[PDB]
Amino acid sequence: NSNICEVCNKWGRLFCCDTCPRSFHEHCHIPSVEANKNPWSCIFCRIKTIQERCPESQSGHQESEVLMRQMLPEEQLKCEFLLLKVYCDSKSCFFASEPYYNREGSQGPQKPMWLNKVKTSLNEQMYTRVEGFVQDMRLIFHNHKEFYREDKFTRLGIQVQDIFEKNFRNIFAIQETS
Ligand SMILES: [Zn+2]
Ligand SMILES: [Zn+2]
Ligand SMILES: [Zn+2]
Repeated sequence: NSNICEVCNKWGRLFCCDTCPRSFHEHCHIPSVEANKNPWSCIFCRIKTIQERCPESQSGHQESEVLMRQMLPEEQLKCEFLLLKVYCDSKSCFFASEPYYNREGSQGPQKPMWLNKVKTSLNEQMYTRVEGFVQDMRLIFHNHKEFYREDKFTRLGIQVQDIFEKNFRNIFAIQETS
């Protein structure tokens, strides 16, 4: 197996996947690495299995249909993996913990949002449809863009949003378009 965490790229107390060579810190994996289970399969492996079981699940889909899906176990897992993919980028540090807003010429957002809050919300089964998860994720980046206005720091939101959106289109097999 790898000797660094797949998400944060640091060594430490790592748990190894039994079906691929990836490794994770306990709370870097989503969901948090399960207490027992031998063998253990990581979230990348569990997603691959879903695809292999139902090859047709990779045919193109309309976003509007994806968003209305209820959060049954497979959709819950897909949102966990998509959240994980965002944490995999080092620029996610900017969006992880609860923000605060005190900048001359800007007002803070009405509904602040951050990755660790989405993470908790997923863990607590608070989202009933895919749409709830995707709306909170997009709100993170939209709040950022709106607050930082013309500061070049706004680009960090564009950058991590692009990682989110590309992974959303891949995981949920959104029909390709120009
Ligand atoms: Zn880690
Ligand atoms: Zn694995
Ligand atoms: Zn099938």
